[PDB]
Amino acid sequence: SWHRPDKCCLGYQKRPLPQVLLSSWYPTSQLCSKPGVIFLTKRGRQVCADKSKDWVKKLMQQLPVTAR
Amino acid sequence: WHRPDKCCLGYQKRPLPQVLLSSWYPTSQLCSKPGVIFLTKRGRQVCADKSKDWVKKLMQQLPVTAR
Repeated sequence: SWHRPDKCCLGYQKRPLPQVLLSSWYPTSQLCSKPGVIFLTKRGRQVCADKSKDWVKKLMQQLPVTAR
Repeated sequence: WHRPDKCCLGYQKRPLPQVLLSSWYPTSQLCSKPGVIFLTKRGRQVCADKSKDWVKKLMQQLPVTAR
């Protein structure tokens, strides 16, 4: 059927992620347990981040949002 | 690595036919809503409310997915 499961963020990257490691990002659904953005690292690695923090918002600016 | 988790953000309305299903898997316990996921013969993933009668019966019946 078509009622797919959705990637949510349950945890949050503690240590701020450096820009040079990241390739892009996409936000999570508004219905997720908590608000979350997902940063794409240049080896496909997806890391959850807490968007209510100064350093993550930085990356949300500087980084292009996931085409997928 | 704080990877995203597959959580069930909505529940399959009507019951699923068992012969269309190969196996089921529970979401992360830290997911907001406590739903299960089914594997079809096709390989599609379907969210289900484990608080229904037709979903638990399908859980007894079918094998638990291999994470």
